[PDB]
Amino acid sequence: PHEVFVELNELLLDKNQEPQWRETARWIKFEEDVEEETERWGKPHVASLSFRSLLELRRTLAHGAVLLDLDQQTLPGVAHQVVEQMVISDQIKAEDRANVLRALLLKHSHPSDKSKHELKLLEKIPENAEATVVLVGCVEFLSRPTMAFVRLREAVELDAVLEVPVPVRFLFLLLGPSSANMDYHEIGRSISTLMSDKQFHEAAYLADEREDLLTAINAFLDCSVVLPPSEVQGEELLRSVAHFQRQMLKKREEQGRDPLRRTGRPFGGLIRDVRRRYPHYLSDFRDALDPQCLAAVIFIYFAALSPAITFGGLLGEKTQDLIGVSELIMSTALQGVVFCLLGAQPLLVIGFSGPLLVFEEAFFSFCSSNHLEYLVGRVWIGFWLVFLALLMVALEGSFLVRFVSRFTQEIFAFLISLIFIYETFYKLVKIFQEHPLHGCPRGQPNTALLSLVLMAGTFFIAFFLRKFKNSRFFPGRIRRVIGDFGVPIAILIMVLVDYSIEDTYTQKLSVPSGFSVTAPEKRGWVINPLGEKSPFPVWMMVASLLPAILVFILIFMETQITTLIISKKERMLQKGSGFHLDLLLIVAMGGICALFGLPWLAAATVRSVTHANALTVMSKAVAPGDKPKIQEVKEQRVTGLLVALLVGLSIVIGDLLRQIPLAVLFGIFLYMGVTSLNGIQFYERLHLLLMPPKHHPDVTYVKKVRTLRMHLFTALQLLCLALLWAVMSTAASLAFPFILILTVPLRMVVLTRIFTDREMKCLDANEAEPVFDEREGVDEYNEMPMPV
Amino acid sequence: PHEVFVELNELLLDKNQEPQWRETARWIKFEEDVEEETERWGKPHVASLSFRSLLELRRTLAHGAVLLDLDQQTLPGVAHQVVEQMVISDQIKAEDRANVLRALLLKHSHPSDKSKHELKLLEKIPENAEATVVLVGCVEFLSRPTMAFVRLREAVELDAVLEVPVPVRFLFLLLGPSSANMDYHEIGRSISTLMSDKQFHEAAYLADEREDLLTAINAFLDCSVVLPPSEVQGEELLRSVAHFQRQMLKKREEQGRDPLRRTGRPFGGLIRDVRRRYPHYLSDFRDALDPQCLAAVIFIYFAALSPAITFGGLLGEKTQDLIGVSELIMSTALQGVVFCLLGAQPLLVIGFSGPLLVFEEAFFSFCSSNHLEYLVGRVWIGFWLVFLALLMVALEGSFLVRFVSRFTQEIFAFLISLIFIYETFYKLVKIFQEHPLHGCPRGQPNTALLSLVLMAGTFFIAFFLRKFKNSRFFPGRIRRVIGDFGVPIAILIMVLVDYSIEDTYTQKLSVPSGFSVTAPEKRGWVINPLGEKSPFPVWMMVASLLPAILVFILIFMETQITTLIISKKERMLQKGSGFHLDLLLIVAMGGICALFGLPWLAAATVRSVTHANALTVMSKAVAPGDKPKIQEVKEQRVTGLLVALLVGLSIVIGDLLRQIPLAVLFGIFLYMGVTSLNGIQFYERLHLLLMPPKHHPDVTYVKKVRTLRMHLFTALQLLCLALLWAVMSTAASLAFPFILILTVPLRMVVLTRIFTDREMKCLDANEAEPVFDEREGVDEYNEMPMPV
Ligand SMILES: CC(C)CCC[C@@H](C)[C@H]1CC[C@H]2[C@@H]3CC=C4C[C@@H](OC(=O)CCC(=O)O)CC[C@]4(C)[C@H]3CC[C@]12C
Ligand SMILES: CC(C)CCC[C@H](C)[C@H]1CC[C@H]2[C@@H]3CC=C4C[C@@H](OC(=O)CCC(=O)O)CC[C@]4(C)[C@H]3CC[C@]12C
Repeated sequence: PHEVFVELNELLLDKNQEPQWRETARWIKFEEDVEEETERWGKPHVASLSFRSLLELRRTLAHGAVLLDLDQQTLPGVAHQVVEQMVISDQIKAEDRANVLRALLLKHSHPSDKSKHELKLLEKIPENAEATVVLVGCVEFLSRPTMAFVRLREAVELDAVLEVPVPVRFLFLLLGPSSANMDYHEIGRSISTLMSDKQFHEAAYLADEREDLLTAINAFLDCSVVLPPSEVQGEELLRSVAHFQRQMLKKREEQGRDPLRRTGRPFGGLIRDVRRRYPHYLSDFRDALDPQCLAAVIFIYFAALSPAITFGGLLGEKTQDLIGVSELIMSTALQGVVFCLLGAQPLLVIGFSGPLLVFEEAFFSFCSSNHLEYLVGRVWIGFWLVFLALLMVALEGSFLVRFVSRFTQEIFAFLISLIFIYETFYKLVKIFQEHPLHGCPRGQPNTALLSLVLMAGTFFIAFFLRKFKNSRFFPGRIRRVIGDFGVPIAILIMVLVDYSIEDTYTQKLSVPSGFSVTAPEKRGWVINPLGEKSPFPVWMMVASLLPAILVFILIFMETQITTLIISKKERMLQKGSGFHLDLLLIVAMGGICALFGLPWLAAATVRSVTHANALTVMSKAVAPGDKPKIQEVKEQRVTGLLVALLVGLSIVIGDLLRQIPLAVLFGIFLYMGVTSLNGIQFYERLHLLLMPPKHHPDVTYVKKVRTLRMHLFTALQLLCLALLWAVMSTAASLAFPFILILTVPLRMVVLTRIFTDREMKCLDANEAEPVFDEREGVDEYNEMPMPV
Repeated sequence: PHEVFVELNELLLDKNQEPQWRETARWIKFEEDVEEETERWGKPHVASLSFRSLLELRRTLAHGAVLLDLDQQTLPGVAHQVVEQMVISDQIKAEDRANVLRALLLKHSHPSDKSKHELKLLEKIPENAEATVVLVGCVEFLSRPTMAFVRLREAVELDAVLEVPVPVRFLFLLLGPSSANMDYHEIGRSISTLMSDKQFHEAAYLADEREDLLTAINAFLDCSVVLPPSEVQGEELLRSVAHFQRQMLKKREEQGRDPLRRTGRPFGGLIRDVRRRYPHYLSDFRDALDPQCLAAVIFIYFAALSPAITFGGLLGEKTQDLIGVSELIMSTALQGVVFCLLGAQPLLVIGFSGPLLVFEEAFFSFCSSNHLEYLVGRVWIGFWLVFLALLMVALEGSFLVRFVSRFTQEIFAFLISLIFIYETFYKLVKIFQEHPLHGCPRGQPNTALLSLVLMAGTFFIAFFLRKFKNSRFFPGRIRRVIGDFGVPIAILIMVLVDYSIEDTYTQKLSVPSGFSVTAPEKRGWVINPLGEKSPFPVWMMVASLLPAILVFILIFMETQITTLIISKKERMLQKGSGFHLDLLLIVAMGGICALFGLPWLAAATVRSVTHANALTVMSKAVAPGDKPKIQEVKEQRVTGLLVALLVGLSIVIGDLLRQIPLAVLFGIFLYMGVTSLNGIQFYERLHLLLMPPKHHPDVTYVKKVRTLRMHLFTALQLLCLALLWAVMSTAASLAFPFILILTVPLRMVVLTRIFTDREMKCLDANEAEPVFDEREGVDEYNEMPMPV
């Protein structure tokens, strides 16, 4: 029951008319061929063998000779008995035992002639494999085609017939005249393909007579897919063959033969998730003495720093510099270090996200209308956030995440992706109104156009760099560690270009001097929970619970959707998850930090996935032509600590971060908003609405359902999204999480009556397939339908 | 020997337990299947049938019933004789003769209900094509599978068994118990696949016994491709299956068994070419009473007007407005009408090209350093151009274009594409030089940035519109009628945007009032050949012959390559073309027209291709899943006349063409320069220089030759091109056609010394395949490896 490595040699004349047995083909899992003109290995492909060759092979084995359990060690030894019983049993007479043996004892030459190629090829083969050599050639001095099949009792390594030092178990030799109308190369290919299949060598092991070999051939024949003699003209061999083979194999085989579990005990989830990860604590600070962690932490720093200033500049601009970029950087370091040192899932990198920014900008306007302080409302919301977190954990309410399906996960992403574009365009339109474009700090000549030029330049540089990265010019291993390295290059290029111009004016960032708040005139370091400049109304210390529920829903969804995808069965995450502990450590820490005037934090979905797949290592011992598979993921909690410490220390360069114009940030904002739309199964279903049915794709949600019903589903999704967007534009904009949570009952009740269970299974398919920066045009953005 | 259309019915129970023989599959050339859940036709695919079904079919054909040469015209009668010979031939014993007859005379239900679907289907089916039906079913009261095969003596329609009104010749029916472990649907598919092959029905027509049918099956089996029972990954089939199929077919087939010619008569080319096109003169003006021509005229007018102003603007700008856009517009119409009235190939759209502009630019600087006059030099060059034209045709030599291969046909295009980009970037640098970007005609504030914005916007709009046009959102018939329709929209958008902003200054086109020269202060309407202001030197009377030779080489190459490519064999261009009446007409007209201070004209190869493939109509009677083929090309000489007349009359819109900013023209210039690089074989070979060999494509010039050899070929091309670029930048810039005519012998001599005859058949591949706006990302720019 071993693995078989097959090699097909041939007897072809050299440049100096030397017989010189030469290697022709090599089978491990799929066939590889050698071209005569370029003498290099080709790409692997499925071995498509003819039928007359199979018929000829079955016919000629009737008169062949078999040597089962042969006790020799060397090729000269085995050849003597082979030719002896060859002559004994009819084929080739006694007047030929001088030249047939001459052909067997010859020199074998390979094209790639402790080395490099040999070591690589041996690595490709499984560790414990047996080898087989098939020798076919045309000989002029024979009469009829003769065959000999042998099986050595003990696996013995030969001298030079093979390509790598692997012992042989079978040897198949075929010699015959060229007068007979037979293709010997095709017969050799057919017998190699037969020997390279499981059910044939598994019977050759147990074979003891020609009858067993004939039965094995017959049983192999009645499992194949015969193609007609019709010329193929393109993609015809993609609809039938694969699905037909899979269906036939399934039919032949069929007829042939929980962390999210309620326990009824208060605070049981915390105990269950702390009794697993913490025992393996010393294994988290010692399994990171490898170069891959050092390589990763360099590029994770940029990926964690770029959103820190992009989301901080807008927050500082909108809130009149009440919460600027300094607080966002300082808040990430304090919570990140605590989460890395004390958390259960250290692969999560926490940071400010999109929906939190939208909620903050919606809440800021609500306080301004009612003439209330903004910092104290946040701290009073923060206190109620801890109570809900403790209540939810004690009752083990984290199992509700199973009820959030793909129907809700994409409307949210589409909304958050439209918000960014609207914000960017509105900001541009406003800049074009502050400074009119008339002739010869308002009323400046070249501020209206310079901002547009910078925004377009940074957006297009980032877009084209992203397009270039996902191409054939980058190897898979270098494409996986590099976590979207286009933004740090576009920002640097635009800053360098803007630095050269020293005559015009443009708005810059608001980084302060030293360790101090961005606006050391309106607030201090601690926020008084009773009132800073005027008493806080007593009636909103109990009425602030309502926004607390909405922000808790947002944080809970954003944190629990990410953790499910990170910890799957396809990814080799072995130690343990943190479903219950992570929520507590993320909601309590943010509620505490809300006192010192710092924003809340979330799971940082895309950054989390990039960090998750930047530490993985892929298997190297895989057969060529097969899809790559994951081997193991390095689990440690020292790279997150280093990233958090570097982000925190990145505040000491405030003399450099002050030179960044406030237009490159909006260009990056628009770029992220545009690129977040990839991977959601709503955008392409909307694209399909503008195509003829003949051009529709071959995805799983078009073949199994009718077109009109799919269009109806898309129309319902559009109606829900439009209703929610219309609600958001009003003065009750502080309610959209409630509408987002009022769409799960709409799917469990209303949407179940219209559609059949089959269409719900086909369309609402929350299954997902992991990506590892393979193929073309697929990156970490395609993994999750959740926005950035 | 006719075509056969077969359909596979299958007895499947209805909703209310009704037998209702139902249609399951339909073969014309490739199989089409009906989906069970959505009951709609799927995409065509190759019929990949199993092997056990074939074996069972061969086994059960041994004791079947063959009603050869039946003489009935109704289904009840043929069913009566079928059941009669079944009960006679020991298939149904004694008690089942009416229940079986009950199943045969039932109602057939097709999944498609003077109509629409069958009118559409009748076109795809060949004209004199016979039809046949195969009926299979899993019934209980048989106790043993029974078969009947018939051949009606005369083709007779059989009411509603078929979905289209086409007579039937055969009908194959199979009934058997479900307790037999036979997949009846698979057997029906297999028998349909055999019946759809030429060598099987061509032997069933003249068969006389079941032995002939068995022999036909056996001969069909020994032509197929057997696939092993191994899972496919999607790409493993493309490498093997098609090539193996082709080689096996070639082996089986083997086992089974000038307009360019000098005569010796002076002016013989004109005599030979007049007697072919002029007899078919009245048909030219009568084969144009079709609705295609209106859309052709309008879209070709839009596609031919844009190059007139784009090339006219730069020529007017950088020649001190000696010749501008008005002269270019008047020159195109004056010669276009003459060529469309007296020409031999009226599909050529003559107009100003790139290389002519480059040569004019180089020549203008040469006359500004020797203190000569630019206009009179041109007219003295023009006189020598006619003499060379008359000498080159009387001594017939319009055959050296066969010696201009693809080696020297791509350096030219890449050179032009680099020249365009360099020109645009130099213009941008200069326009920034005149207007500095400091704070608060020269020195204007907003001219430096507005020009950049206008240049970038139009280029990006055109690029993205071209990318969108070649997607799957557009059908194959609307994509051919419209040419490059992104420029006429980008120009309009960027003119409308600039029109609103009226607070600043920017350079605009210089269009004069009425029919007058663009500079009515330094030149008139007729150029004096002896001198306008100062006497012209006499030593330039004969020293002007060399530039005449150079421009003659340029014009000859540009016209002859286009003439060769258009008049191919794949394109069904009837009547005849002319290689001798075109060159003489074009060169003589240009030489005479240079007297009045107007530029020369060329073939305008991309416009010629767009004109050629906009009048073509593709056949509709083609089997689904096959490559489209050309029915005919409408040949007429009234659309070119209309286009030329419209272009000429477009001069009265001088009050609107004066509002176009000059930066949009440079944006379009850069767009054309960038987009002209598609299709040249040198560019992808340059791309391959920076890619690992494992990711190399499967094109014909990588498999058959080694990597280092193609790298050396590309290095030699780069060396020659760099030498030509270096010599083009000196004070002798008007000598690069000499460099090209020198590098032509270089290919032959050196590359046959070095690279051997085998590789100089795939590296220097002049084959080229026609494009008809099919596939994805392929347009008229890929057809022609020449500049715009
Ligand atoms: C790209 C976006 C921003 C454009 C605006 C939204 C559309 C995609 C909306 C516009 C009107 C909608 C349509 C209105 C009516 C219908 C009926 C729906 O089917 C039925 O109502 C009954 C048919 C059945 O049940 O099978 C088919 C979808 C469709 C075309 C809807 C699909 C979604 C549409 C096209
Ligand atoms: C726009 C850029 C890409 C221009 C420059 C392209 C590459 C930098 C060029 C520079 C010089 C070139 C090289 C010049 C000489 C050779 C010989 C070629 O070798 C042979 O094939 C000789 C041996 C043989 O007989 O096969 C090896 C490629 C190489 C290094 C060439 C590969 C391409 C190179 C490195």
